Amino acid sequence: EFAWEKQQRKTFTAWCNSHLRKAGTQIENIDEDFRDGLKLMLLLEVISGERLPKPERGKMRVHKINNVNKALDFIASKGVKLVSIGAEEIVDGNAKMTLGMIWTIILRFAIQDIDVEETSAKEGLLLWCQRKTAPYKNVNVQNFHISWKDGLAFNALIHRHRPELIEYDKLRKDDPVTNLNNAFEVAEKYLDIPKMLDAEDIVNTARPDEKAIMTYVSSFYHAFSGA
Repeated sequence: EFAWEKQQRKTFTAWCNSHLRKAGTQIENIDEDFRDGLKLMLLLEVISGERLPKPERGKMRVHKINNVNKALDFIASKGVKLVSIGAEEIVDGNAKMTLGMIWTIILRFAIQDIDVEETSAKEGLLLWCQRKTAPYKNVNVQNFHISWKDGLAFNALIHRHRPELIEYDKLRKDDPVTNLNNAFEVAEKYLDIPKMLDAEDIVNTARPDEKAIMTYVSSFYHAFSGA
């Protein structure tokens, strides 16, 4: 397992759980817990607000294949042409394909419909970050990786919306673990955004995984898009 794979596994698991809690469940092991399709279908129902077809609960491989195909068909119905994702391989436990499928879902259901100043999707999310953090001279959001490493950008995004929650000028660029954990804990407690990044992974990786950071940042957007 490379650095990127570990980061995606942890962050995508946490994101899935932030939704599955609304249906009274959770996953633990992303490599195993979508193989029968049941929680994959439930995830899709939660994030879309829509009902999918009845699943098969019989536990034979055919049932699992049929469930995963219901999930994939639903994704396709939202205008996604799936590439390199197949039900048999999901059921049989292809770890990289499973991460790619969950990223496809995050991108479609959390990022694509973002619209900021006539700019859509990941580009619109980045523009929003840049606009909201513009006042903060010790922040420079240029990307969804290195720009987030020192923790100041996460704190600034919160402070811009909820300044009473962040003592921004007390934050030190040279204390990234403190900064990251501060933002993560404030978001968990006051914004009901579960923690999806580990501070240690962020400071230790030269270029943090941009899919993991986008996943987490997109939850801030949704917490704050009605401001």
